[PDB]
Amino acid sequence: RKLATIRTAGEITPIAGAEAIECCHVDGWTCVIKKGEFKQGDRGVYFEIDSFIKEDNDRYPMLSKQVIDYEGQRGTRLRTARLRGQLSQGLFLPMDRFPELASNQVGDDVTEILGITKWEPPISTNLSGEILGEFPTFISKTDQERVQNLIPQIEENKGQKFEVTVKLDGSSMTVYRKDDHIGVCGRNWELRETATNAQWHAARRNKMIEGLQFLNRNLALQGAIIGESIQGNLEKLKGQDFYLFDIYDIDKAQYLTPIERQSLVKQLNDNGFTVKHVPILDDLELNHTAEQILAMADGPSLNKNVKREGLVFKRLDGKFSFKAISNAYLEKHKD
Ligand SMILES: Nc1ncnc2c1ncn2[C@@H]1O[C@H](COP(=O)(O)OP(=O)(O)OP(=O)(O)O)[C@@H](O)[C@H]1O
Ligand SMILES: [Mn+2]
Repeated sequence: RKLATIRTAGEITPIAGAEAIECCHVDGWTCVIKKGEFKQGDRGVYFEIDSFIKEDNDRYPMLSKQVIDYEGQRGTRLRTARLRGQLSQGLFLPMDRFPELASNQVGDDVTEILGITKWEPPISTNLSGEILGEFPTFISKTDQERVQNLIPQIEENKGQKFEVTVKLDGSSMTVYRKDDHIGVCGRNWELRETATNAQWHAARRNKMIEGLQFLNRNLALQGAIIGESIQGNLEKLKGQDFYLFDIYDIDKAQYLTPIERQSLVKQLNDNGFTVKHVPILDDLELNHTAEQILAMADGPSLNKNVKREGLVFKRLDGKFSFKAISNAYLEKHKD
């Protein structure tokens, strides 16, 4: 994930309350900047929310009063914030503050060169087992790009049609089969079945192991586990359950399209395998800007009386996929 990249200043607009600052559009994001830091069309380094930036008075003095400890080192975590009434996200700095990047090009990922890293909520301790092996290379990891970083693609996909589903807030979990072996994995490892492992227990109680055996194909069930003991259980659940959102065809190396997934989950439940699916909302004919898509992010969740974290969109061909995280949710939750 490109936590710090080189980007272009979009349109700049005043903020009436405090004229020492102004509102700057970096592609889909809005920043508060110092007035006269950028004119539109200038390049700079933009750090995304969740960046953790080590303490530097020369380079990041504007971060000096939100310094925290994190996993041993001292630095600043970027979150959604409301600065003098203006909702602002990330940090945009001009290039004359980065001499060692003087001849980098727009679009470059300078995460590693600046030592940026990602602040992460601590381990949910009921969800970490013993590791049989790494995540299998013949399976794609579950990762969604943010719509604020895709404005060119949204204009390209004008006219395309997308499946819209609720984005649950839980940890990712993969159950798969390759020919005589059925494995359970979290985000980055394949785990051994214990009387401990939350993922194995989710897999066994909805029987997706015999289900995958039954279906007799090299498929990867990918879902979020959510519920008790998981990210504050904002969905008011009893227990923990598996909610699917993608199926990776291992042999063809590509995800199932929505209707294929939809009919395969149907096939699974028909034969008595209790695989739940992330909530599907009605499909979308993309004719939108990033702002309008974000504007759909707020709304009812799996529990219809709680505000969802956001939405994810899947182009029906199955090859284009992005999320749009609710900013109201991000503001009503700082961790
Ligand atoms: N409806 C959904 N469709 C796809 N993924 C979903 C859905 N609901 C929840 N998820 C979760 O979304 C996550 C994948 O998105 P993402 O790549 O943003 O996660 P991340 O790598 O943990 O976060 P980030 O990279 O943005 O810091 C997975 O952890 C998966 O469990
Ligand atoms: Mn990711």
